[PDB]
Amino acid sequence: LLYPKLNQLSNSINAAVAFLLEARNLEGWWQDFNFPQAASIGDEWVTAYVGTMLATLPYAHVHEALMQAWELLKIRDHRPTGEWGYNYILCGDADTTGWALQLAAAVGASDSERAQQARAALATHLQPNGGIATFAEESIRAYIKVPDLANVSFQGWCGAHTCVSAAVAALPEFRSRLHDYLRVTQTSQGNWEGYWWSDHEYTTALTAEALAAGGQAADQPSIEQAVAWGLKRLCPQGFVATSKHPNGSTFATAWCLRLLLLNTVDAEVKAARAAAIGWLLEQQRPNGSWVSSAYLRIPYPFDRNPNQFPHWRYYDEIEGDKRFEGSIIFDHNSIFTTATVVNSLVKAAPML
Ligand SMILES: CC(C)=CCC/C(C)=C/CC/C(C)=C/Cc1cc(C(=O)O)cc(O)c1O
Ligand SMILES: [Cl-]
Ligand SMILES: [Cl-]
Ligand SMILES: [Cl-]
Ligand code: NA
Ligand code: NA
Repeated sequence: LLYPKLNQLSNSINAAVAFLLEARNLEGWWQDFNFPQAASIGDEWVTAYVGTMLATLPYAHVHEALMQAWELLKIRDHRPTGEWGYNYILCGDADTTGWALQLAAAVGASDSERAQQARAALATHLQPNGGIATFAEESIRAYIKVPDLANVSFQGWCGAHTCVSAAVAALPEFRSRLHDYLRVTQTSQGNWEGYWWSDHEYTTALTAEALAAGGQAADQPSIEQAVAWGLKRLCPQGFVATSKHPNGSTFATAWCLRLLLLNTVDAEVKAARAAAIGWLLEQQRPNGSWVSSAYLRIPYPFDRNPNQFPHWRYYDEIEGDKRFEGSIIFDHNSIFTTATVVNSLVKAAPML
């Protein structure tokens, strides 16, 4: 054990926590992502996710920040369903609501009236195939005011999503109901593929974690195949290479590192985690952030199969007329990515 590397993990985590606490807005929200001149900037979703990521820290001042985040989420009580959404002006969605319920658990509020109401609302998003859909059709059509989408199918946006199903399965009340859907959606290579995310490491880590938390021996082969996939994804240099980041995605690497925590016996897995930690420590910026790489994609509303859509472009790189559909946006504040990385390092440190 190299005590310098453990001490650098302390210093790295601390610098990231400082960045994240200072990055909150006037009311105290974490904000990230932007749909310019339209849905604008995420707050409820980003705050629920960042708060959940930070729940792994033992620090009293971090717990205080999470208690404040929950108070802010409870003030967002304007939707008749009790759900949360991307930000104030969006309708409710199952993904935001699921992350908000994970944050509620971290602050002892799983049994609160609001949490009970929001969990009940999640049940409306369950699909006949046993997964969770992000949106109710009536709610998201009401929000969207784009003429050429008026009479189009929303069955893509309102279908079962593996990414959101995996996140909701982190909630004990839903884990058993979503089990079979998560099992049957695993690919032949051992990974899962998500709807709103480019990086399969996110959906794969969350799904394997939900199967692990259920404790069923029947699920351990699936978990092990996912870990084997993660080991393949991680380069010897310590990063997951992507088309966009061929020398390593900080977001994909952090999620892969979380996936690899699910096997604590295999020496190759242990060495891969050590490599990923070293690379992440080297990539940290002086302000304690990591480079933004949380790539959120917007399929057409009618598209059930975004992993079969070869036309993705980065919204911020498109010249001239552009639309959100078929484009990828990112966490311009680096809050989403940094929270992800810092969580992965806190969880992985003790397994060095
Ligand atoms: C927490 C979740 C589920 C994140 C996934 C991304 C997501 C769907 C954000 C919600 C905001 C939204 C509808 C962005 C797309 C859009 C907006 C408009 C508009 O605001 O006018 C128009 C579009 O055509 C469009 O695709
Ligand atoms: Cl209550
Ligand atoms: Cl790169
Ligand atoms: Cl797909
Ligand atoms: Na309440
Ligand atoms: Na509409």
